[PDB]
Amino acid sequence: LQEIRTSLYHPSTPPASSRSWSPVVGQLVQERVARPASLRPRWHKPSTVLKVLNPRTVVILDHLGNNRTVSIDNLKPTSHQ
DNA sequence: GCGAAATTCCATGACACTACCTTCCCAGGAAACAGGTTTCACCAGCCAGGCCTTGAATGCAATTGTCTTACTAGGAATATTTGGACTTCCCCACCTACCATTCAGGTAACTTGATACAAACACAGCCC
Repeated sequence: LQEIRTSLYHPSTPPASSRSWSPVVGQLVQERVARPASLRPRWHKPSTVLKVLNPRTVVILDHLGNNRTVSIDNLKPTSHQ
């Protein structure tokens, strides 16, 4: 049974598309506003990546003084650095 | 030909009707409250003696309950006559919804002010 468990199907990683982007420690990033009210900013003010944990999970330093460990499906690259 | 600069490219994401709802956090303070201690004074519990009120027994008087009759008025049916509630249609003024502006009130604070309560000695009213 221990050799049954180690022969299981592993999923496939999709090919990385052309307009991907990678976080850089020091790059300016903007989180998404949590529950965006009507006629309000979708995004907060810029923030600087403290630490990168994997290429999908990044610790940013929010305007509140917050070490809010967000995903990279949250963030956007800060335009025109 | 390299580099700098001017330009075209293309992958992508967000717009689609939106707020509540739940549970935990935070928070400051405060709300008293629930908890508890402390002490003094008072109100409640105790018991009995005297008297007054209630209960009962009663006799009787008129009050009340029943019976009977002549009758008055109530009700119903009528025609009609009359008095109106609501449906109808339309327009205007009034209430509202809104923002900006400002004023007033509530909280809050520091002070002030004034009255009520607590105490003491005496007075008056009513009762035994």
